[PDB]
Amino acid sequence: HSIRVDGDIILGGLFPVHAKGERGVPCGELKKEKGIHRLEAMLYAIDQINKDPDLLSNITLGVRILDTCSRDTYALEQSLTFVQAKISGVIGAAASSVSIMVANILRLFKIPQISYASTAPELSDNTRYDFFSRVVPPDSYQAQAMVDIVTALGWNYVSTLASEGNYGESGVEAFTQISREIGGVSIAQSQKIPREPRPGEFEKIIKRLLETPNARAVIMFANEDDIRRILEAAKKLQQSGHFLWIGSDSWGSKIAPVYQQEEIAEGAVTILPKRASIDGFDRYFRSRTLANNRRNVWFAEFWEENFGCKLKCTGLERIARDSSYEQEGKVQFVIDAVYSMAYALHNMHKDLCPGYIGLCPRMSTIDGKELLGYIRAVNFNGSAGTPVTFNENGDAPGRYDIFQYQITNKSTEYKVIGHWTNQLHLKVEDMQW
Amino acid sequence: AHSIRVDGDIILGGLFPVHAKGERGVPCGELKKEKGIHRLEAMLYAIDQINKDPDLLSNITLGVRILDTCSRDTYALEQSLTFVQAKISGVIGAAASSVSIMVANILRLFKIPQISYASTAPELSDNTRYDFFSRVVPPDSYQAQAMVDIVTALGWNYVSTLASEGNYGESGVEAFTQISREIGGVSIAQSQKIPREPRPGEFEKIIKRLLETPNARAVIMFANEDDIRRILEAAKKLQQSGHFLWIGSDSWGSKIAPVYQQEEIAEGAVTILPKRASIDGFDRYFRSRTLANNRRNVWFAEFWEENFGCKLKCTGLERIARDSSYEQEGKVQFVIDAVYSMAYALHNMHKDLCPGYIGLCPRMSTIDGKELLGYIRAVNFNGSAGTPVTFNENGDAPGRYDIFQYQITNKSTEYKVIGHWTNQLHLKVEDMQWAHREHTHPASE
Ligand SMILES: *[C@@H]1O[C@H](CO)[C@@H](O)[C@H](O)[C@H]1NC(C)=O
Ligand SMILES: *[C@@H]1O[C@H](CO)[C@@H](O)[C@H](O)[C@H]1NC(C)=O
Ligand SMILES: N[C@@H](CCC(=O)O)C(=O)O
Ligand SMILES: N[C@@H](CCC(=O)O)C(=O)O
Repeated sequence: HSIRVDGDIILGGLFPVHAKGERGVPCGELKKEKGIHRLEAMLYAIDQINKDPDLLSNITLGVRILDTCSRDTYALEQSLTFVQAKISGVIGAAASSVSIMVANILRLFKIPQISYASTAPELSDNTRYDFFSRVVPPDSYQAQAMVDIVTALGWNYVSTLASEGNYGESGVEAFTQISREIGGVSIAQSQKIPREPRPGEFEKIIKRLLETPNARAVIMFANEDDIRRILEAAKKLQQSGHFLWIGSDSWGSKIAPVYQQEEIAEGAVTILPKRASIDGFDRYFRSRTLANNRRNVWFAEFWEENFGCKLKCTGLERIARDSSYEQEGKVQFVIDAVYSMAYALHNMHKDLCPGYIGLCPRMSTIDGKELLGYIRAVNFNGSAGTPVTFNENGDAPGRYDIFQYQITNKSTEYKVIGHWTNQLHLKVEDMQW
Repeated sequence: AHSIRVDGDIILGGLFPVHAKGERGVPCGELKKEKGIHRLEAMLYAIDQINKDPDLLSNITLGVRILDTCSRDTYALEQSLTFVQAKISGVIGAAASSVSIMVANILRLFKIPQISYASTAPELSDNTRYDFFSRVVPPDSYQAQAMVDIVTALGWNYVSTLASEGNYGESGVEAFTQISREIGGVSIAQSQKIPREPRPGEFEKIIKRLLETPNARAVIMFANEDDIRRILEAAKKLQQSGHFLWIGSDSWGSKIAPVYQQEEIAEGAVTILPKRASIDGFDRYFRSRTLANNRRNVWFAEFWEENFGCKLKCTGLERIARDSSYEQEGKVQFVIDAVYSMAYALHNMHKDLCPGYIGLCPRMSTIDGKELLGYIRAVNFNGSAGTPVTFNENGDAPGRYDIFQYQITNKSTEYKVIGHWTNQLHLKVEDMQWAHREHTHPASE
């Protein structure tokens, strides 16, 4: 029920391999992009570190990767395997509410944590989450970027849509706070999507948004699956062209919310932290087969869901050839989160074991508080050549790329229309409606 | 010693806010005389009365492991680890909702039933997130509805909301906001939040933010003891007596802590509290407590110094209610009834598992958490005040409240019972008194 890899130093991992189940079910449908891609990015990163002769010489990094199932309660059970009083550090989680609950226990046993996706402003508080760090910026900057985008387009009358939980509510709250302080932004209504929605709830939300027909723009902090079902309801009610979607990093440039629903999502403006597609991971992931990828205990489930068969399956399918494949947006952030942990251990080794290849007797047990100090201090170029750094709160700088979902003929893409680095740089020329 | 250990056949865990949260990061601060000591000592009292009894849990002694939460959920999580390893069969507490929630997260994994005496957050009713949680106090769903009715009855259709950072404050105000949005003509001017770790001058800044809507004089308040005190302190400092019309939740209740030495600024404040009565039995027990006989309570020496204003200066011959002012804390009844609920459930479980034996039989050697929870939800007994104690499917008490108003006659201050809320409002407007306005705020909106 987990991925175990032996090594000198063991790194913990938390990934949403499955979505949350319906009503009273813990785990649901497997996430191909948000789950497998990101999980496999950690294993790839560790493979690359272990291969290297310069970084952590004569030292093998081990793995303990667990499934969160998108639930914070389920992830809490899993996180108990990291503690008993050996896990030196933990990578994850993805969802903020999941990362918050895990951070609560990890700080008691002094285990450093680096997230690749969690953006909730609460997590930057060192009094509550001292052992938490992240390679993504807090939602404070993303909310401000949204207010700037809304201002630039002249949409002074907007509506907010949020998933229940920390990420959704805190994202919208920050947007509401900043818009109240500035002039020309007014909110028509706030809609909240429940954790366990009753049948027909998403259709009611669209109907509620249609109570204010002049509020066409909808700023939304909703999770991957919630956006899809919102767009699904809007498609059924023929609301194509009416709404003007503003999506957060949970939307980003993902394929999951827009698959088979391209027309309804046309013109949607989305935000995602600065990232690039990693070529090395693409070469690795495309060459994965049922035979060579036995480490991944969830890879057989992925195979069935990815190629649309049952182990019907020939067994000799190819990931990029037999099915459409594009690297998940936050794959870079996963790899950089692993390298952040690795460089910190490397810098700790350089001080505890001077001129000693391998782990010296002094570095038999890695001190958590000391390791946290090294993580917050690292400064290196990541998997894309971009610098990776942490501030006093363990945050990355507020740097984003602004996309827009555009169709030319029958080809779909998230085209870069701007970037936000303290100030908005929106290219109005490149936008399409 | 950092905890209260009392040995027995069946050990019951306890979580109490003996100390308040320290300033800016500091885990523990000032000792709570009423919220901490009164309630903690109420559990020890209840257990003494159960152990003495020949009919309830015959030939069986209830043990104790009581811990301090320091009003912090992070601190309480560290303490709650002592309850688990791979024996504690029941937990009483906590007080704060956010504290109870964080403890309930770990307790359900090791299947330990939990009964709270104070925690009122609506989220705790969910048997998906917190199936092993129960409470002898009603959820804030009812209290917020009660507050709406009071506001409707008084004609205050333009209100502001004030909340402490955390589950109790935020979701208490949210419940009030959601009801106001769905039905009625009650409008909300602004929603303010009190920071968990406030900087110097924060409470004066909050009062000044509330003045940014001068028409909204009425303030719905879901804040803890310490926050209410400092809010009223800032209002006195900024000379705002008569202006604000406070609507306080059970965290305000009929408590002395926020109004002590600040009687004038709190005049006219309307407060809510679940139905309760003062128990004479506990008063007789708590008054006769000395430094010599109460060695069980490891925090009693600290309480002594704080209660009489001396240093262990102290004669040693001081007496509770005689040398210092004393009144039983409002939620003492709920602590005792929470302990008795755990006792009656174990009694009812004993009756099915050991139908003949008097005392722990071989089948009662290990207490199953899932089994005990079923008995806790099924108990039906009259409590320490004669009031019936029941639990619904979600493990909640019915929504039954009393409404108070803080009134000053001449040289006497009290919380006068001005009404009650039991599914519907019964408010006596004739018995209400108001403070004189010293400062007026003109509006231009
Ligand atoms: C790696 O470690 C092993 C065992 O400690 C040792 O025998 C070997 O010489 C080391 N390799 C290098 C290149 O130092
Ligand atoms: C109480 O328990 C003890 C020890 O098991 C036993 O000897 C005694 O008889 C019991 N008392 C009664 C009244 O049954
Ligand atoms: N930024 C989101 C995570 C969304 C994702 O996994 O892309 C959160 O903090 O919950
Ligand atoms: N009702 C408050 C507890 C206040 C008290 O202890 O009086 C809460 O749920 O946090």
